[PDB]
Amino acid sequence: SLPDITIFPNSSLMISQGTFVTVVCSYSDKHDLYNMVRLEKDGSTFMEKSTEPYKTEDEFEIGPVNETITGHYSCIYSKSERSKTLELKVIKENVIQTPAP
Repeated sequence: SLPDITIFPNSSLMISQGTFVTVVCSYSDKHDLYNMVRLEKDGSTFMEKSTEPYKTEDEFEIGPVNETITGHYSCIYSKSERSKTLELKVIKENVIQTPAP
């Protein structure tokens, strides 16, 4: 294998303007009991859908992203339980070349 690196805290992500973000909600022990899943953003429902019948993960994709996507997110499963919260900040930064002296 290869070595790995993990950094803490890792609940606040920087996201490039224009990219597509993938959110993977998961409820591996109890998925069978819930028929709806929603992505909550800043206290409101951002997206919602029926739970997947064939696996315990549910994906939401958002893009091309802009500054309206900046915010706090959590997955909520319902028939009601929430995940931890993650923060996203969408930024537009250019590739910058520093000249040699």
